[PDB]
Amino acid sequence: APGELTPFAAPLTVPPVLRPASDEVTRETEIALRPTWVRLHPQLPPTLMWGYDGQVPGPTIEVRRGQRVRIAWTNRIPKGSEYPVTSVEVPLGPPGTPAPNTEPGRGGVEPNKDVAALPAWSVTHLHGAQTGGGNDGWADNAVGFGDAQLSEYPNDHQATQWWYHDHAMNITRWNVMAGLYGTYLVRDDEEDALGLPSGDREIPLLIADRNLDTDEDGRLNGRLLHKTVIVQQSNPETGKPVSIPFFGPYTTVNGRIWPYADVDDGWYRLRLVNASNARIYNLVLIDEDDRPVPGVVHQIGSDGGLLPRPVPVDFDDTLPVLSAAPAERFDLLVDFRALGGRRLRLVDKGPGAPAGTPDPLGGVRYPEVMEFRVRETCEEDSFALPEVLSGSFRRMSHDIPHGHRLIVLTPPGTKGSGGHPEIWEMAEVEQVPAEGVIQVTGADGRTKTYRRTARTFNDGLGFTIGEGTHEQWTFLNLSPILHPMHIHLADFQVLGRDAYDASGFDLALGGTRTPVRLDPDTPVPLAPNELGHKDVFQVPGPQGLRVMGKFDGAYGRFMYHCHLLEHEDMGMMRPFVVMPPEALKFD
Amino acid sequence: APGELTPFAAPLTVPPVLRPASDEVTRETEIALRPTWVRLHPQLPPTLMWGYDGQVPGPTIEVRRGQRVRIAWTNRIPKGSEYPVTSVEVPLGPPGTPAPNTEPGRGGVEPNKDVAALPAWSVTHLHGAQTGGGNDGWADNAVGFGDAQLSEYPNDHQATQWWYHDHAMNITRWNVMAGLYGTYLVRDDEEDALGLPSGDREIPLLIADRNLDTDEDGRLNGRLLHKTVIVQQSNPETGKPVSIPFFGPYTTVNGRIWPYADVDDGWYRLRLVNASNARIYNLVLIDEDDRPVPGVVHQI
Ligand SMILES: [Cu+2]
Ligand SMILES: [Cu+2]
Ligand SMILES: [Cu+2]
Ligand SMILES: [Cu+2]
Repeated sequence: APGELTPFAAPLTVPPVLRPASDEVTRETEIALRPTWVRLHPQLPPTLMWGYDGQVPGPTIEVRRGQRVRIAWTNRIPKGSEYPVTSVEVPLGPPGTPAPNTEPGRGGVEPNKDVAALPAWSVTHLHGAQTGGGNDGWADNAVGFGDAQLSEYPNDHQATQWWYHDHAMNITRWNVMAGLYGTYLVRDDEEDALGLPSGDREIPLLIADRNLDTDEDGRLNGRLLHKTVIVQQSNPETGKPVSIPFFGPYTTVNGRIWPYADVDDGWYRLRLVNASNARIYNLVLIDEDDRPVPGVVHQIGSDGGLLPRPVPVDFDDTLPVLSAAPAERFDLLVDFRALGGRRLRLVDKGPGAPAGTPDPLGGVRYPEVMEFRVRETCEEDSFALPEVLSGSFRRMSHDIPHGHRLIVLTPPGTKGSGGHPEIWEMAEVEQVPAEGVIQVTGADGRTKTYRRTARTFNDGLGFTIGEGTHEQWTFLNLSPILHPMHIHLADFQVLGRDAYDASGFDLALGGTRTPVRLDPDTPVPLAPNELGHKDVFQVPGPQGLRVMGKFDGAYGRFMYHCHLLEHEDMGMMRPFVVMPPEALKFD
Repeated sequence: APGELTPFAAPLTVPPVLRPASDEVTRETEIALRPTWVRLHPQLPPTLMWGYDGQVPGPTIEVRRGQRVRIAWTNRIPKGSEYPVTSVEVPLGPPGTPAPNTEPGRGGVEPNKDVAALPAWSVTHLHGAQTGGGNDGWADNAVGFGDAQLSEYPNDHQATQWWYHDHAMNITRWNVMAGLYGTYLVRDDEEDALGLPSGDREIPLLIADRNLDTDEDGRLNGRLLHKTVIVQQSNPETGKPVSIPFFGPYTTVNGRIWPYADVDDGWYRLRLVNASNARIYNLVLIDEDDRPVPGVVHQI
């Protein structure tokens, strides 16, 4: 239409590669945060962003397992710099019409001045890294211009895809959107012996949705626009309006809106991460006629490394979409051998229309993510994918002695919560229907009682954990909304999912009237791609999720939280501490 | 058949060549034992092994008769390392059917926990070598992580093929299987004067049979499996069961199951050693119709 960007007008780029490992461990690699001008699209003007080394995404850091590395994340954004991200909250639109976050522009609403007034204040978190809390990017310890955050990463972890981004307390949703994100690949001998496509044929893909502001006649102007929609104008408990997380109509891949990539008719490896604030990409690979393309994509790794077996992603009805929530990583082989001279598209699928078809109304006005243009060669790729991938993979057993956490996730309108969803840490009991008490009727048909002991980031510490121990964490989502939960430090495995009836939960009370009931005639199968190592799993509701993990290889104070950046900036986050068992004896 | 490897799917490799002779005899060549992942077959995942210089087979050492050589066989396998070889003993199975050592997997049986607890404890024996007992790899004198066994080999012996391998007291059967073997060639003027095929045309072949573990659905998982068969469950004299030696279904040549080798229509020299625990290979050269080929092989 008039005023729309043409998809696939510009080629894909990849961030420059950084290899920081050296003989001299005391010689840090400075990674300087600097303002930079970014061409999102040939049809836009340049866009002001903040980049690690002036690049968006940041450089792709590459290391080998065991190579000890030191990085100085160094704020070089001058005092007085314009804040790259304009922020607005806008009214709801007419019902049954596309929400305003399906559109650019502010619709008359004034940029929020308090965001405009943000100085550069940043802390970098290497998401997925096994490293002590002093290295982790703790949210309060963001630094201003001239100052550094120093991180050691021992990198004593199997080959995987990590990624790094701003984590500044309360403002992570803006800082990350400004451009502070990048990926970080660890290599090892096990991965090497797989003989995976590499060099030219290994492509990091950092995808993120954006919105843009518009000029006064409605022309897009390239300015980053964090636009949310108000679902409650005035919250009964507080003064304040209440808004949903960020979703935008434009999809960026490696810092470009809707790029194309020229590839050969061979095997390729994609290191995919969703770096979006909140959007879940339900990805489908489709051909010129919008037909999903089976038998071509294979998932081979996940957050924490190689899967035990490759998972076919055939966009059939065993896995119709590859669902990628914020912060999740997918190690994908795609096999273009039979596809020379073809053009294929990765698209976000809307719930209300086929893959490839706009569904503005399902939150996907523009399906396009990126295009592959496959050149016919006369070459023969004999790459072999084995049926078992990793010989190192050992399945997590519930038989290993472990401790237990229950984390309840609550509906937004819950009592005492100011209209926001929350993390509630729960402790079991051994004054029935009361505030902060939740009963649960388990599978075995019996009922336990739990009390709420923390509801927000700054409540007193709940989880203190001996280094080297295993713990099973249950996330019990009592709401209809999906929270991609993330735990710093550790690798976990998914043990089980169960559906619940949660209509026993009284929002106005903030407790159960009648118990939350496991619902055993709704099986929730595990996704076929979540049986490896994960550190950020999706938790729909009403449901419960069982993960297990070894808290291993480092110490300190760490975070777990929701990875919708808006919910994270609004209290949906908790600390935990990992100490030597021997220091645990002193409390 | 479903779940079977395709023979001849990957090319033969040869260990890298090592040439330790030097003008300063007091400068040892360090040969460090390390964990390594090796791809036995394209249809398998990578396999955990222990290798001399991270190589399985270890490097082909080459020396001339009279070149005095000192080697520090140096344990660099980190403490806490997973032991690479899984050990089980399984019951007989029905008479007139293939023995269980004919099949991959453990069947029901538990990995032996004592073998799984082994730390890396190795001593290296140069099999063939004429050198004093101090150098020969006495079996009790295995070394743990961070230490070395030092060996002088005067190499005063006519040209031949020797081979080297772990010789650790009581655990040799697992250590060698873990990957600790390689070959060692001595050259001299007499063999040189025969002008034998050399370079590209001399190929060491270290053959060894192996067994592998399976997952629950019975897929091969690349994990080294030392699986022996119980022939007497309770020996009258001792508490304990008695099992036969190791035999396994897969043949590796230079660390690859059933490789192929591209050669020219010319004379080749093969330096063949059987590094198996126990299997005696009864070797036949056959053609595409399975006919044995006469007039082609000569042992020298
Ligand atoms: Cu993290
Ligand atoms: Cu449990
Ligand atoms: Cu959330
Ligand atoms: Cu001997």
